[PDB]
This record gives sequence, C-alpha cells and structure tokens, in this order.
Amino acid sequence: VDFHGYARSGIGWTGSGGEQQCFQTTGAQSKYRLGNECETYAELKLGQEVWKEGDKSFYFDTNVAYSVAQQNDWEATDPAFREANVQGKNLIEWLPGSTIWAGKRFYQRHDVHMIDFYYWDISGPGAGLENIDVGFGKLSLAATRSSEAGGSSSFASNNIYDYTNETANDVFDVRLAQMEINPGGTLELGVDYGRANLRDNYRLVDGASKDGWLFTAEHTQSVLKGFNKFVVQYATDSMTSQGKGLSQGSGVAFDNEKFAYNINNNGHMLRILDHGAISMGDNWDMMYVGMYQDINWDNDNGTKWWTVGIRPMYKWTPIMSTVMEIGYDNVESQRTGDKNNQYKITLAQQWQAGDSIWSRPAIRVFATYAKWDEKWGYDYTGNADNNANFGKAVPADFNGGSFGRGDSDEWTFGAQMEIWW
Amino acid sequence: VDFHGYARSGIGWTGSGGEQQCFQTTGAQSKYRLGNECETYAELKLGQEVWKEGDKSFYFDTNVAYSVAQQNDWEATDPAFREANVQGKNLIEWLPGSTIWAGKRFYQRHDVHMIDFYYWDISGPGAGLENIDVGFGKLSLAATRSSEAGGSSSFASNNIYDYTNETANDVFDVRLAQMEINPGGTLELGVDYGRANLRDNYRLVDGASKDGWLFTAEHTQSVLKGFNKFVVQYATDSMTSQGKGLSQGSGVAFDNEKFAYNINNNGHMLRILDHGAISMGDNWDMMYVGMYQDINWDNDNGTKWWTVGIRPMYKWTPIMSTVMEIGYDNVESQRTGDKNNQYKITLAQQWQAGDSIWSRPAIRVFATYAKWDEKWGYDYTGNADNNANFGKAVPADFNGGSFGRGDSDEWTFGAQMEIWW
Amino acid sequence: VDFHGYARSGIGWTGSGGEQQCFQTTGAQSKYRLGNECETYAELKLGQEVWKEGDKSFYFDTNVAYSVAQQNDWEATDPAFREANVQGKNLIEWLPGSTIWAGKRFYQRHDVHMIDFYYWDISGPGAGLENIDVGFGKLSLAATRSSEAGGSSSFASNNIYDYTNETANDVFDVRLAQMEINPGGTLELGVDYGRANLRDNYRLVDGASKDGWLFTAEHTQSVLKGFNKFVVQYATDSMTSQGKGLSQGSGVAFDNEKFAYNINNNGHMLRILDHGAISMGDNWDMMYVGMYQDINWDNDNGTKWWTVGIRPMYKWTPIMSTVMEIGYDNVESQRTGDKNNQYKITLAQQWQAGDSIWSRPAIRVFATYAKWDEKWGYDYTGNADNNANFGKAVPADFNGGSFGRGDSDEWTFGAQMEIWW
Ligand SMILES: OC[C@H]1O[C@@](CO)(O[C@H]2O[C@H](CO)[C@@H](O)[C@H](O)[C@H]2O)[C@@H](O)[C@@H]1O
Ligand SMILES: OC[C@H]1O[C@@](CO)(O[C@H]2O[C@H](CO)[C@@H](O)[C@H](O)[C@H]2O)[C@@H](O)[C@@H]1O
Ligand SMILES: OC[C@H]1O[C@@](CO)(O[C@H]2O[C@H](CO)[C@@H](O)[C@H](O)[C@H]2O)[C@@H](O)[C@@H]1O
Ligand SMILES: [Mg+2]
Ligand SMILES: [Mg+2]
Ligand SMILES: [Mg+2]
Ligand SMILES: [Mg+2]
Repeated sequence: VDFHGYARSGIGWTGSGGEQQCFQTTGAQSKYRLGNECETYAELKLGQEVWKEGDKSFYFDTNVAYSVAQQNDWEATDPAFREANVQGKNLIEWLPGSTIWAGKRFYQRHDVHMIDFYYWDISGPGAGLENIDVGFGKLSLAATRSSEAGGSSSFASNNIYDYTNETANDVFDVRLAQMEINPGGTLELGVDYGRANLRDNYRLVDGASKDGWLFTAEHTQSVLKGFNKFVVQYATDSMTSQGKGLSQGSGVAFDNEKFAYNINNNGHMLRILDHGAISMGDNWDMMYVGMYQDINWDNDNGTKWWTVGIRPMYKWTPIMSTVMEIGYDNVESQRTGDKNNQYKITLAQQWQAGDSIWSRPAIRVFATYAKWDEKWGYDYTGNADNNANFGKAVPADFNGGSFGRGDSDEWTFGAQMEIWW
Repeated sequence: VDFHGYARSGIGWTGSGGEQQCFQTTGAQSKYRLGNECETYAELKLGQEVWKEGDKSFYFDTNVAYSVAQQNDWEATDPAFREANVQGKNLIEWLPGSTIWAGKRFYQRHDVHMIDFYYWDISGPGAGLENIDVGFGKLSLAATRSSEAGGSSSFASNNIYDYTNETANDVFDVRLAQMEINPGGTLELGVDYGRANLRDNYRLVDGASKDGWLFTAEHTQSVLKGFNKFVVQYATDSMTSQGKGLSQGSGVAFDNEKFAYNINNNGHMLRILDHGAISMGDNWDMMYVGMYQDINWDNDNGTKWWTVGIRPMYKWTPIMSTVMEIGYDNVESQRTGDKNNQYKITLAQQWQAGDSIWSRPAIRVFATYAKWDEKWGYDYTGNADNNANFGKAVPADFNGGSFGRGDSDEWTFGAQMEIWW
Repeated sequence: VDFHGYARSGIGWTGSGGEQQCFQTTGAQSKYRLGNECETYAELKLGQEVWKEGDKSFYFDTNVAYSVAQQNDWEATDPAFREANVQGKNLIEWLPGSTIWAGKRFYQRHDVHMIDFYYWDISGPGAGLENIDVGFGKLSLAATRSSEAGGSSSFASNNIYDYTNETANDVFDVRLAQMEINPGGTLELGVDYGRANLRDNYRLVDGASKDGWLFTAEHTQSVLKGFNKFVVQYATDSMTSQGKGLSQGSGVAFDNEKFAYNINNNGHMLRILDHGAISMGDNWDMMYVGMYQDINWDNDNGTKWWTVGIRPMYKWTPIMSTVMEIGYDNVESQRTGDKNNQYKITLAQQWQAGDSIWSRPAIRVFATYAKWDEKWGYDYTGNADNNANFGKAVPADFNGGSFGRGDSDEWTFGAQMEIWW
C-alpha cells in the first residue's frame, strides 16, 4: 500500500489578542500563505499498483481530505472524498506509454505554491486518455464533471427563485505538452470547452452564459537549478467565475436563506502569470510570483487584480533555514473603480527535511505583519430578496455602512508544520 | 498493514440531457448494475494480523465506507464506520480450526454480483463461533444486532405517534455448510430467528409482528469452470421487510416530517433464486441470474417480483473485452394487481486486470438503454398525518396524480471503473 | 506506512430488556469500563518516518477517530480529525535527543486504563520542545490550544446572552520527568498555566475566572513486575472544570436552545490518585485504582468524589483468562450535601494475545451487575432562560420531580473486543 498526501497544522496567536488571524485582500482569489494559514488541512492518500504484467499495469488511488479549525482536540468534520480512480497504463498497443483512466481524480493540476493558487484545475469525476506520444509532444484528452448547486428550472419562468435545480457542467479538455521549443524550455498548450448540460425540458435563466472556453499556454524554462513558468490564459463567459477550467453556465447563486440571485458571468478573463523557484549559490533559494488577472464581466462586477511576492530562503545548515515572505495584492473593483491593497511580511525560522525550498516536511516558527487599505467591499447585507445590491462591489462607506476590511494593521506569530509525502 | 476494499467511480451522460440517470423498477429491490450505477461508492479496509503463535492468530479488521454523488471534486460526506472486529483463530483446542469473533463485521454475506443484491446478510455489531468442524460439514453460530429508528412507546398508547423510541432487533443465526451431497456440489443450510428486543416497560403497537424466522438453503455446483448457485429462502413476519436476515419487529416507519405510520410486516416471503458464472471455451464468460420473490403481507401491500438477466463477456484479448448486460424486471403489486416492468440493455468495451468476468479492476466505456412501463407506484404524497394511503401501492393515475415512472425510454453512456482488492 | 490505533466494539444485552446499558454515577467523571462500554470507538493512525539521516529524523503522524452507537451496520458519523503533526528529532545539536514538534497531537497523556480516565491531558493543536536532557531529568516545554463554544462578547454588556463568541484558551506546559529519587522510583513534576485569550475589544462576563493553574506530581514505582503510580494534582479557577490541563476561562455554557448560563469555575480542585498494575506469581495479574477528587467552587456547585476498584485476572492458559472487575463510586454534591453511590461487578471470560493484563487484542464474554443509590442529580429541565436552577445539583425529589438515577439495580451481558496496536 502506498501512503501519500499533503498536510499542514499549527498554532498561532494574533498580536492584539485571540487566535491567529489570516489576511487576504477583499477581491483577491489567494493570499501569501507563509505564516498566514489558519486551519489544519490534510489529504490522506492510499493507493496500490494492483496488477502488473511486463510494461502493463493498473494503479488504484484514493484521497480523503479533512479541514478543521485547529482550535480543539476533538474536531468532528465531514471529510471530502476527493479521489477514487484507476489508471491503466500501456494497455493500448497502438498508443504506447499512454494511460486510460476513470474515476474522481486530481487531473494534472497547475498551481503556484506560495499563494496556494491553482490556475489550471479541472479535477473531479472524469475519464480520459493521457500521454499519447505524438512525436513532437504528449497529447492528453479528458472529460470531467462539476455541478452548480442550483440554476435550472423545470418549467418556463421569469422568476429567478424557480431556478433551484442543480445544473451539471461538463468540461472537455485537450492538452499538448512537452514541446521542446528552446534549450531547457518546454511549451504546453491547452483548450477547455465547458458547458451547462441541462436535463430534458429544463432551462437556464434568460441571458445565462451557458458555455465558455479557457485557453492556456505555459512555458517552462530550466534556469538556475530550478525553473520559471510563464503562463497566459484567456477565458470566456461560463469559464470566468471559477477561472481554473470548470464551467459555471447557470449564472445563479444562493444567499444563506436560499434566495437565488443573478451572477451572470458573460464577459472574459485574461490572466498573465509568471512564477518559479531558483537557487543562487548553495545558501539561497527563492520562490517568486507576479500575476495580473483581469475579470471583465458584462454586468460590471468583475475585478482587476495584480499580485507580486517573493520568498527567499537562507540556508544556515542543511536542515535549518531562515525564510522570509513578502507579498503584495492590489485589487480594483470594475464596478466602482475603487482599489483594495495589502502588503504582508513574514519572517520564519525553519527546520526542514533536506536543503531545498521545496523540501518537506518543514517545521516553522514565524511572525507575520500585514497592512491593508480597502476602499471597497462586497455587499452581503440583508439577503438577495431584500437587497437589490446583494453581492455587488460597493464603496467602503456605502449608505453609512462599512464594507471591506477598512484601513488597518495586524501582526501574528506561531508555529506550524507542512508536509507532502 | 493489509489494504483491501471495494470501489466504483465514473462519469456519465443521459441521452436526453444532464448527468447519467440510473434505472430501477418501482417495486424491485435491485437493478442491473452494468452501466447503471450513479454514485461513487468506496470501502477502505485496513486490517492486520496482530499476533501469531504457531497455528493460533488474532486478525484485526476495519471498514470505512463513503458514498458520494460524483458530481463535483469536493464532496463532503458522512463516512459509515461499518466494520471493526477481532477474529481469534484456533484458540479453542477442542474445536480445531474454529474462529471466535466480536465487533462490527460483514458476516458471511451472500450476494448476486450483477444486480448488486444481497440475499443473505446479517452484518452488523455481533459476535460468534465460526467454522466448527462437525465432520460432515462446518457449523457456525452468530448473534448480530440491528435497530429500527422508532417503533417503541414507553407508555400504553393507542396513538401510533407515541411509538418513536428506537427498537433494537436481535438475530440468532445458525449455519451448516460445506456438506458434500453430490459430485462437485455443496449444500449450505441456515436458520435465522429475529425479534424486537424491548426495553423494560416499553411496547410495540398492537398487532406488531415482533419476531420472525428466515430459512435458507443454498446449493453450489461446480460447472463449466465456474459455478451455479440455487437458493431457496422462506421468511416470516418481522424478517420479510428487510428480507436478508435482519428483523424489523416494530412495524413502524416515519415520513419526512417524522410522523409515524404502520407498515406491519406480518405475512411471509418466498424467494427462489438461481445465479452463477460460467466459461464457454477461452473467449466467453457469462454471469446470469433468475429470481422469483413473493412478499405476501397480511395488509396486502406486498409485491411479487420476477427478474432475469445475463451478462456475456467476449474476450478479444487477455485484458480487453466486450461486455453486454441484458436485464428484465417485472413487479406486481399485491394490493392492486398492476404490473411494473422494465428491460435494460447495456453494451460496454472493457479493459480489465485478468481474463475473467470476475477480474478487477475494470475500466468500462458503456452505452445503456432502458425501456419501462409502470402501471403502479407508491403514494408518498402529503405526509402520513394528512394521507391515509401514505406508503400504499397505487395505480399510476390514482386520483388524477402520477405514480411510478410512467411509460418511457432513455439511454445513457459514459465511463466507469470498478475494483475490489 | 505505520498503522497504529485503538479500537473497541461489541454487542450487549440488558437483563430487563433491550440493548446493553452502561452505568456511570451521576457526578463522577468516569465509570468502571469492563463490560460497561456502550459504543464502538476507533482511532486509526497512519504515520511514517519520512526522512532520516544518521541520528536525525522527521516523523509524521495522524489520527482519525470514529465513535458510533453499534446498533446497526451502516452507521454514518462525523470522524474527529484529532492528530496531524510532525516530530523533528535530534535536529538541534546543542540539545541532543530533544524533539521539536508542531501540529495536532496527543501530548504525553496520563490515564488510568480501567476507568478510562485521563488526569493529565493537554492534547490539541500545539507546538513544543520535548525531552531536553537536563542531567538529572528530562525537561519538556509545550503550548497547546483549546476553545470554549461561547463566552466572549464584542461589546460591553451585563446580559449573559451576549457572550456567544468562541473564546480561545491557551495552556503553557512545563514538565520535568525521569528524576531518579529512589530505587526503582521516578518522579515527574509539571506546571500548567492556562488562560482565556480574548480578541481585541472582546470581554468575559463580570467575575469570569479567566485563567488558572494546574500543578502535577507523579511518582512511578517499579513493583511486582508492574508499577504503581501515585499522583497529586492541584488546580485553580479556569483549570478546574475540565480538570486535565485545559483552561475554560469564560465560565459560560449553553443549553440546547443556545441560551447562555453561568458556570463560573472560580475555586480549586485537589486530586489524589494512586493506580497501578501488578503480577502475583505466574497466574495472577491485577489492576487497581483509588482516587479522591474534590472540586470546590465559589458558587457551591462542585463535587467531592471518591472511587476505588480492582481488576484481578486469573490466567488459566497463556491466552485464556478469567477477568473480574469490581468498582465503587461515591459522589457528594457540594451544593446539597447529598451523596450518590454505585458499585459495579463484572465477570468476564477472555481470550487475549499474550499473558498480561495489558495484552491486546482481547475478546471478552461478560456479565455485569450494577447497583446504585442516587440522592441527587443536576437540574436540566426547561432551559437556562426559564429555569434559574439550570445546571445546579438538586435533591432527587426536588419540587416533585425526579433527578439522578434513583435507587435501583441492573445486569448486562455480551461480548466485546478491545485492541491497541
Ligand atoms: O484542487 C485544488 C483546490 O482544492 C482546494 C479545496 O477545494 O484546496 C485544498 O486542497 C489543495 C490540495 O488539493 C490545497 O492546496 C489547499 O490548501 C486546500 O485548501 C481549493 O482551495 C483549491 O483550488
Ligand atoms: O452489506 C451489503 C449492503 O450494503 C449496502 C449499503 O447499505 O450496499 C453498499 O455496500 C455494498 C458492499 O458492502 C455494495 O455492494 C453496494 O454497491 C453499496 O451500495 C446495501 O445496499 C447492501 O444490501
Ligand atoms: O484524550 C483523551 C480524551 O479523548 C476522549 C474523547 O474526547 O476519549 C476517547 O479517546 C480516548 C483515546 O484517545 C479513549 O480512551 C476513550 O475511550 C474515547 O472515548 C475523552 O473522553 C478522553 O478524556
Ligand atoms: Mg471612493
Ligand atoms: Mg390499471
Ligand atoms: Mg455531518
Ligand atoms: Mg436529602
């Protein structure tokens, strides 16, 4: 039995009092994670190669995930059963090296570690034919499923409160990877087509996006004992709200009282991203990100987000290091033109298993400082039935209220482990 | 650590739109499973032989089961903790080869794979003394527990709404197996006695079945590189509603609003079943079932169910096959005499680990067609307080309503893995 | 992968009817467990040494716990994710042999097996530096976290119903162990300081304990092939309600309707405990406890509890034994001066893996008799809003009601396994 997974767990304090607090910019889809993670999260994977004859094999893999508040010993939770799939490798003679698979799977996910941000993730229930050797690269085909909680009506209606039936969304994914385009440099291209897939006689609200595309281009360059990844993605309509390869064609969301409201996602997203991790000598490693993400919707409630950060690591010893993370977010509301910004600074002393910035496990002792200035926020007051602005970006002081996190400061400290195995 | 279990997971589409739909006859207790399974289901077993001295050993076994809708990646659920037991083998010198056990256990279950139907299952919390060598066969004794959600009142009452206290049911099970009765043929006999087991001063509703028996006879014949099982079972009163060896003596059920209603199970069940799996040459395997099950209740709301189906497999290659499944159900309401029927046809291309129809894992690509014609259904409209017919079989058009699945067609397709290890 | 854990599971009957019932004295914090455990409880631990170079290593450990009613096969539950931590051993050159750790962990827990009673348990999310070699002993430092469900208000208020915000409690723990003080005798000393840790501008109710101390002294003596532990603990204010090393500074509790009520824990607790397990020849083992615990609160609602019990084991054979357990509880309400008492007698035939009273797994067949006489109980009628006495000790016949378990008898029997591996 193969035992693999991911986990993080710790204990933290907020400088002004109480348990650790974590700092994310209103409107940003990520935060700089170092010394800024407020939950115990674990994935326990049990897998096995259950049959092997020569070059041919079947591999079975599972994944059970737990997320708890880490404020107590006994923390009862609903585990998420995320993966259960079988991979059949080298079973098709005319397509040597290629894998056939079906089941729930984390399918070739692309992320930026330091902000824990997945930018290409179509994971879910699915099936496909992977790694077809096409001479100048590897071709992979897959179909995966996601579902919105409501969005569909069984009868013709102009009332959005009738659109409460779950709507399956399908994604069809084609990727062509490992194209050697320059010395030490590979290129990967992907296309995703996603669409709401309605039951017979069901309908989406008038104007629903329904379907959409996501186009990806990723260049990977071997540099300074590490790598650089330069990414450009462009998404359309139904693919803009999740933004990582899953479709949300219904354009319907629900408040806490189960009232439906319209979040039409017609429009486009442009994401330009560069990240990597490099070594400078034998004492220094560094991770870095810079990203510009523009989500432009027809309803005007999109966002324009810039991020940049660095995470240098100084190795005193093969297992002991000093790690620092500096991260900056700036988010502009499309609706109001206001801007939200934050800069976060973390200092950590770390013991890790190996001398790389990728080495895990790691035990950290840290101190974090964040300073933010938010001039807008989302209006989630009342409910969607009472409030016509429910879910719209709004200036910080709209109607005498307070929206967004204001203009303030805070520091946290504590200890944490992180591991993948 | 031994890692074992069962899992199935896939992605599917309904021809008229939306996610895969699965087809079961109203009134039947099973469906033809090939290309007709609409959830991700997994049992993860971790066990260990924790002590061994010579012939003597203790084995520890567990089982955590997950069932999710396979419509999304993150699917939070309540896992069922189904097994946790210790088996002590060869500990009693005067009963060589026998096992003593206690804990929650899947105890000698008998099922028909292709319709995923358990016909002899008393699994639950329990204890027993298994495999006593009695010369001409093996004798096993066990006691297991189940519990109805309500059914018991703490005081004398004529109001069925007072019978809301959980009622434990005990089953006492004696089996005599492995009797060689003919060349290549074994016989197994079993008796189950089950009864509601009331707390001091609690009561069942007047007329409650209370207790009941289940008698089983199974003949196993080695034929054509596989087997044939011919089964006859007869159950009485409290053993008829579950019908696999667990008792439900209280005869009380609850609607969604927690209103109690009477489902007295006085009466009998006769089940005549034949199933097996045979090989025809080196290229053909086949599974087959035929069953007749008559549940005759004093209240007239029983059923009379006929099933038959076959699942031939053509082996093109040692790992690649074409599998087809054809299944037919016919259910007659005891109450009205109407009939519900369905025929399902599935075609699949499959890659599996081995050249048997029992070989797992298996990756399937399938297409399923079902056609049904239902003239009756159960009335679950209103609640048990408003509706005197709550839970009764009822003609399809009763009182201008629509009951059962009507007279229609549908086709589905998709991909799926199944594995036991 | 290392597979470790704890589990118990069985089936039982109550002499007067229905499923097994378990017997605990009102006011006691424990019960004599043999033949007196009414649930299936399991901890499944998966761990791994993920990196090792010479003397240095990192160990990763997890723990998922399940507790179900063992009344049915399919028992869906919320597993508790109790442990997820990394232990870095021998990483600090100037502190040889010491371990640095962070994550959720069962930290050096001290319990009395036979009454399943933890007397020193600060487990939870935490971090620390363990086993510092200090010449004449081992020094350990740790900080762990716990949280009360409510207790904090965001604004100044005299209304206890406003104090509904969770309040983090921190515990700082220092232990000095393994001091050889006499031949075959070790001494361990510990100090815990715990305090409610309020968010900025939040408050506790007027008079809240807020913080407190727990002082522990444990002497361990090697005797008669086993051991004797003699324990003295003294706790103050916020450390008295949980009583094992976790703080509950807020002094606020909630009824079932979410009404807050005051359980101020100002006062002190004195615990004097002696327990051990000894061998008498080759045929006899015995576990025993004696404890006096006095919880003296300023509000008068504390308790004074005496327990004593013994568990002799007669070994007929290396794997087969006859086990008996006799246990007595006596609890006096501080408020009324009434006394609750119970004596429990259990007889079991057992098969176990090894010839010790500590050997597991064990398969038991038992009969239990309990006789109790309770002259007081806690008033949990109405809710905290209607009832001024909510939660107070009260004479058995207070206001014509019935409080406590009365004056009665009962016997149970069944089978059970228990294992740790
Ligand atoms: O698939 C990535 C996706 O998973 C989520 C949970 O829905 O994040 C969790 O899982 C990740 C590993 O699979 C971790 O990186 C992350 O810390 C954890 O919360 C989404 O947030 C993420 O986009
Ligand atoms: O004990 C069989 C019994 O389990 C149920 C769930 O209550 O079926 C689940 O478990 C079986 C394996 O233990 C699978 O065959 C089945 O697919 C799964 O749903 C009952 O349906 C069944 O009678
Ligand atoms: O840490 C001990 C603490 O855990 C509890 C559950 O909250 O007990 C459970 O876990 C123990 C093992 O970790 C078992 O000994 C016990 O039987 C089980 O209920 C608390 O009751 C106990 O104080
Ligand atoms: Mg402005
Ligand atoms: Mg008719
Ligand atoms: Mg739940
Ligand atoms: Mg009195």
